[PDB]
Amino acid sequence: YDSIFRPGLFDGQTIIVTGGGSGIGRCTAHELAALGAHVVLVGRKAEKLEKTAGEIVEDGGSVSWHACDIREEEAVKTLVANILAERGTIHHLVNNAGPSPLASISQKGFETVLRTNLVGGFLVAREVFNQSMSKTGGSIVNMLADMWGGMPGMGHSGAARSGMENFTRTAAVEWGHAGVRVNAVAPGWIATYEGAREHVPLKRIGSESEVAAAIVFLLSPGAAFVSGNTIRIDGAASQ
Amino acid sequence: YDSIFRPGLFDGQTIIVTGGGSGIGRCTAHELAALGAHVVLVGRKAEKLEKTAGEIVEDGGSVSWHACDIREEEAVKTLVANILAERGTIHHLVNNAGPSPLASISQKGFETVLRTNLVGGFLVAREVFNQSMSKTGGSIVNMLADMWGGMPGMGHSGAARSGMENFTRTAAVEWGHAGVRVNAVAPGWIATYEGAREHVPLKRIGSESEVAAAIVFLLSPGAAFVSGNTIRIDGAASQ
Amino acid sequence: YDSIFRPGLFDGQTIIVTGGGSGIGRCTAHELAALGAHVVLVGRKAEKLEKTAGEIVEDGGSVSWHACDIREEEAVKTLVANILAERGTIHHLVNNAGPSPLASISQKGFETVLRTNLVGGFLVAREVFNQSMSKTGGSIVNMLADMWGGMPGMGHSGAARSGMENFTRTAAVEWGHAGVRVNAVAPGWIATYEGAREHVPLKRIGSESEVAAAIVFLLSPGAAFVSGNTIRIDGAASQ
Amino acid sequence: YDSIFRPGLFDGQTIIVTGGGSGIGRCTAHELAALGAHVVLVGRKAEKLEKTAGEIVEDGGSVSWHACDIREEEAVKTLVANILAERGTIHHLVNNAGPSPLASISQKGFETVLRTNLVGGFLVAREVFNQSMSKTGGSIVNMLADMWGGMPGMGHSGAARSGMENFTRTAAVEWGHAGVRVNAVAPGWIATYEGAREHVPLKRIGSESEVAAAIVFLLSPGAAFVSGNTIRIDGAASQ
Repeated sequence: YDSIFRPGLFDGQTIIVTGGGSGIGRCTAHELAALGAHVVLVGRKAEKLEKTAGEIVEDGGSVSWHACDIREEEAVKTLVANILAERGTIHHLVNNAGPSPLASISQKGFETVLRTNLVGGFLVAREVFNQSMSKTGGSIVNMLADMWGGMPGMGHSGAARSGMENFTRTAAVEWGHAGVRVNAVAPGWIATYEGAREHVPLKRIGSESEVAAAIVFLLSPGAAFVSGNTIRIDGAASQ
Repeated sequence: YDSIFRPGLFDGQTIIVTGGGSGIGRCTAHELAALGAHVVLVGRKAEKLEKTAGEIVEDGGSVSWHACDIREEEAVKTLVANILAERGTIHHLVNNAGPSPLASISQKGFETVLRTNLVGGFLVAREVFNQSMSKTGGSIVNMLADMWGGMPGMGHSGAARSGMENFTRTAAVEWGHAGVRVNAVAPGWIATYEGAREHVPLKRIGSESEVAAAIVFLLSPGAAFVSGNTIRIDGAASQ
Repeated sequence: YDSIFRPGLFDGQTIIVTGGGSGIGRCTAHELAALGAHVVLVGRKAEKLEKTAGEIVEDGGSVSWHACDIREEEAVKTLVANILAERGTIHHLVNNAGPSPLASISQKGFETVLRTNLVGGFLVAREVFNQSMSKTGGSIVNMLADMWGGMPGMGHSGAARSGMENFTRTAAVEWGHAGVRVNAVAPGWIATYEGAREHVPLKRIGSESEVAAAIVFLLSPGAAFVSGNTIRIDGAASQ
Repeated sequence: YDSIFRPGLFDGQTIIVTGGGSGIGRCTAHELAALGAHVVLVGRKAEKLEKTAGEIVEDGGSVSWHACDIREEEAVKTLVANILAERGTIHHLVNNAGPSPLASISQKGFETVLRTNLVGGFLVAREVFNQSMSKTGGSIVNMLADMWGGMPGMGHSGAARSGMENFTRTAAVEWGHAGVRVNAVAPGWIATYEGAREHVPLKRIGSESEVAAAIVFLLSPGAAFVSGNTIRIDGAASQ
């Protein structure tokens, strides 16, 4: 990985990446493993966790994976316990896991998205805090989205990610005493930096690497006084 | 009611007030009925809907009430249908219906609050739009809360009301073509205007009347170009 | 004036309206005078202050006017003194007074707009507070603009009005102990409520009356616990 | 400098750092020079530009300095011209340059702070864009402050930095077509990462290094799709 960060920046650290088997989660896992982290991939599909862990191992990285539906509280409790039994500590967590007009969204559709894009990340963060981070300090990055003026055509995802942005701030306040930082990233339209439509002022679509580098920055010692903060990665499309 | 608004401002209009049997909902219902509206009180408890409808009738107002759990989609669909069969049109909707450290909030606790403080209001607004307002225009006001920097000690309510603030914006955008305005109010600490702790710059607690007047303003013709907007009623405590 | 507010709502009150001789200032002055206020029009041009005061007098209202460049501190100090000598108290203040790519804005152009759209309103508010409102309580409404995601094509006005929005919050905090509320209105594109382009979700341009009613609401007893708050009047165009 | 970024990340690049002779500007200049940048220090005092350039040269870095009052437009025009004659290109710009109750702030006091904390940075950015960056692309980082809910006790600085935050967004939109990113950092209370009061949830004061790393991140290829974005560095104190 052609990272902007110095080699070995995350040597020896255990970092959970939910949704780690695909997309931005997979890109971020790869960059963190290239920087020396032991990445713990979490996701619903064991098959793409396996394949992405396969890539990371071939590329010389250190990785483990767990198949888990993080939308279920008992599963998350056991997941975090199983990770701690294997690793001893969790240094960081990346909550990466997660279209219709409002008039067409059903109660079940709205609630499924809340569980996927808000409740799941809340449960992983709560258990990571309760079981480990409340004792050690650490940092958490939540995946959001460009919902700042609402999210037309995706109102249920906007409400969920707005909820997750609020949780980010609340947790930054409530958990700061334990040395725990909680931040977020809000990518815009993601497919010219590649370490791995025209209503964008920069006039291009972003890359997975362009989201991962912001996530990695927020986990790094350089972000040690950054908490409660969302980095938008949208080419200024939200402005 | 000693309202700041002119008599008869809402003559002949049907206005749904969820959570209408108590607190801010009851205060707002009273002011709207004093201004000539036919207020339709909706709530889980028939007993306090009955008693508040009793007060409004004695005070010379026009009112109906329906006991309904608005957290259930089929019930809401029938509720709105039953209101339209009785009234013909719904001119406005007030979504008024709705403590623990984050570490202690369970999945069921978090999800119950999302359903109460986000999903319920979404369902009433969606059905009011789908069954009537999409054809006539109208306005909707959602109850929020002071969650702007998160809501420590009430993280689940903050995430829910942040979600409801996002829905307010999304619905203002998606439904504006139908002549539908969607706005919100975010009260701070509510118990010197009474038409019916010291970290507040105004150095007092707010009143129910001080929230109702903002809700009524947003339903009025004076707010005809106000949409997607949240009025904070918190004595500047959020600043 | 066909106001949504009850007759006599501002009986006996002295209200300063800067920029009161034209546009939104003139509309707001007319509505406040129709509600019984003694409106004090302030502006650079005596001729349009005279003509608007003429209209208000013919329409049966109470009004005085002062020609003053509020961008000059000594003039403002004497202005407020002269108003207090005539009226005894100032109950409310409406700061209403106030295109180029950024690359073309000169230092003098940028600074002229800061003085017009930020410094002037700061000086009037400061003197109104220092000379009277700090002793009596009262409320202030500042005119802003739709600058929430910046103000492309009008970057100097956006920076000025963002500065004025910040002042609104700071003053709400610093002056709340004196019973002084400080709020703002941010109109969007202003030319269906008329008490006196298609990237708008409501699909129309706003009216002067649709801004004035929000200003009047913020001065009213109904807004007694509203401070530090900006009402956007933009048809949801900012969302 | 013990930077989190890989050696040579800014090899061969010319980066202007206003206010570069002291504080956060000096810390950021040192980190960028340690990463291979040619840092151009700009400030009012030649003596502390000289001394900080002395440190950077001793530490093995590449640096030039110009004494300039950036609050004056003609001086800035010549400054940028002189830098381009020496360097050929400007790859990045760090606008780092920049207490009283509102009631006590005079027109001259308010205006001096606007010129220092808003106009100066606008002029440097405008000329850097007009003379060079509009042709090459590049990125700009503006120093702000924690003014999100106003800035009590520092109302003039809050209005100025809110104005500068607005300019950041406007410039990100207007200049994005040229490949120019414009971002900001908003430090909170700055004096546990040191690469070079108790109302903070993290329960400590931040360091200069903890601001510089965020600035450096925003200039880096990792931030290539980040524009119009402010990183708060305040230990979650603003939440």
